[PDB]
Amino acid sequence: DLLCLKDKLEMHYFGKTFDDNIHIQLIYQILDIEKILAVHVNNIVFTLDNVLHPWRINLDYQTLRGQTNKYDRFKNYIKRKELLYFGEAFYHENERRYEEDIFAILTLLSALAQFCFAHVNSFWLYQLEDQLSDEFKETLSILWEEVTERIDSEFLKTNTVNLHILCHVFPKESKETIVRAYYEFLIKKSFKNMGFSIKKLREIMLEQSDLKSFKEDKYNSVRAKLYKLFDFIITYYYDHHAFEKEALVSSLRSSLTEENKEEIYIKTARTLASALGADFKKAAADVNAKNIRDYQKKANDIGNTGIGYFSELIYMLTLLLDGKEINDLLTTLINKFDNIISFIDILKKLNLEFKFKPEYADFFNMTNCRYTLEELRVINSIARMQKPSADARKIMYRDALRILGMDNRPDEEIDRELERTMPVGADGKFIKGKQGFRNFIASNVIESSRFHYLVRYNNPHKTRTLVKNPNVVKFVLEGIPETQIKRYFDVCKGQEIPPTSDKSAQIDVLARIISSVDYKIFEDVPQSNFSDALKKQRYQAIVSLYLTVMYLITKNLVYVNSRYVIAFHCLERDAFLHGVTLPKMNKKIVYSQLTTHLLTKWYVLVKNNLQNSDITAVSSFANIVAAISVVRNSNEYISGIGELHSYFELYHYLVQSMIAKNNWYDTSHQPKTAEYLNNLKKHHTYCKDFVKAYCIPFGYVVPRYKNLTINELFDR
Repeated sequence: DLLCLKDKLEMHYFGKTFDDNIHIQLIYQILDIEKILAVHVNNIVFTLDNVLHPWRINLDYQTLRGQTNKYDRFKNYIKRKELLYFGEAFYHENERRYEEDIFAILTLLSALAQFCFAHVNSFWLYQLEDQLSDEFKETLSILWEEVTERIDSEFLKTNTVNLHILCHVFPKESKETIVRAYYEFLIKKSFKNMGFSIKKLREIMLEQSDLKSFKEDKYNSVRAKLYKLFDFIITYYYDHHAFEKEALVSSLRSSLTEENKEEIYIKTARTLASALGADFKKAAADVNAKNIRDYQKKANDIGNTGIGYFSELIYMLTLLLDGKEINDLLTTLINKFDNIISFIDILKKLNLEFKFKPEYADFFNMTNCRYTLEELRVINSIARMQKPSADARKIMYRDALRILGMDNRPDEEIDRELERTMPVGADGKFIKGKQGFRNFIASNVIESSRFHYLVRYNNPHKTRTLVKNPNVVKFVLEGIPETQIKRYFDVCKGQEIPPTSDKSAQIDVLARIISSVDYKIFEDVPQSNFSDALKKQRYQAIVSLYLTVMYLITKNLVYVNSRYVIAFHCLERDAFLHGVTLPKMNKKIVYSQLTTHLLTKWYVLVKNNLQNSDITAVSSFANIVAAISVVRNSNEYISGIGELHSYFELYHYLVQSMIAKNNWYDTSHQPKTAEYLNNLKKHHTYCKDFVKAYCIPFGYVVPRYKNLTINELFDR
């Protein structure tokens, strides 16, 4: 390869040099898995560090139990009431988890964080069956036991139409079998692990008049429930014989050209049509409007087996995240494992070595990877509602009042305003006919995903400062497409301004309206006359727009920070293979040693830039990327930014301002940083030379440097 790291990686993963081009892709898939795990673990750790204002793995809970002074610091931390924001990770059925389970979850999180950012061995994740000690498997087992009882209870729904037909098709069979194979088909892909193309085979059978009588226009009413059911019968048919299917495998594997395969595919299909065409017709003739409605009325006319230890860790991680990041994580993992399966199959078919080193052998094999892939597919398909609990809603009300104005003042005044705004009366009841605000809050901010995101990632004390700089708000609104902006302007217009069709005028008016929003306006909302409905619609639009504007900024800054976290993780990984270590100087870590070691047009640029770097600046950059200090310290620097066009500029301006005020720069080694600081001061926007300088430890790969140092190439 160009990086000349093929040999090192193959020695590190297989044992010898390989003269082909199939193994490098496999090890790249492995590295991708590690990278995404590192990103998400970093995000989770920051979330925990932010929600609660404040770990040796080998500390069994019994050993730490005897210690007095050390243990008391953990008792009050676990006692904090803000742990309810994380839904089911710490609280179960309005009751706190036992101490030894929270200890297990926290210690596992710390161990994974230590493993990814690279005491634990380098092979911790790939062999957990022998390293995870006692009382730490029990926590994961209990978590999965809960979720598997829940999923077994709730599975028998949402498809109680075809299942009744499937049971009716096979009367001489146990009820488990009908449910089993049906469940084995759509949740976890048991259709994938065959060499045939049933979807292609379905079309070939449709070319025959035996079962093509269903191509009517009226058949368009039901499509998904039709094609899916034939696939179920076909895959059972191949499994039912296991000899004709085996013979078909041999016949297909012995084919000479594609013409023979097409003839074989045609010949196989025509046998199927004359075999069970009557069964297909009878199954397909039982579906209509009447049967679907009747079957749905009677939806009440086991699945727990246990999962691997690698996947239980994934579920524990899932317990501390939200829907979008859950989908991203699981999608990446599933794609990577599918690629690994395909590459192993290709390698085996070419008569080449496929065994790993003994350390990776117990995990990275065909059967284990297939099992992990199907279990990850199962983990993905759990319907999650993320409802805001029932006892956590008080804290959520307090924070919601904190965001819509009324920030940074003691809780006594909050209690006063809570009592005066929403009445209680006597005996802790609710005054009937005098509660129009509580329902509005509970329906628009308490039950909103953006509110949960802001609470988890931002301090509700100082969140209002994001929407006080006009340029930031204007850029954020400019991001939104035109139709939504027009709709919001139409709804949130008011009565004192004329209609306008220009995008810029709409952005200006919406920015003005968003600038001054407070809970005092919401103190007279209609309770339980189209004027009331219009006012309610306007208020809903305002409260949605406000939270959207904050949430977009927070999410995008987190995205950029993760993009840099990946680069540090890769640098740390590649520093080990080359045999070069990163030294220290005055307690400061020199991250520029790898690029200097590999160096000793692009050459001229890198050589010139290597003399234009401060070690203190690079170390502070590493700290900022690690702790996500941009999101935490965005309430002291966002009030002085001039003009924006992309989130890259905002991120780097914040970083440069933190470095400037915190005085994390050394003019003694070089007096040249002064010009960058002066430019930052007198233009109120980031200096491209400075970002080109402190991102120097990425010198050994040029495309990554270009992507992380040029604004136009960052998005593309």
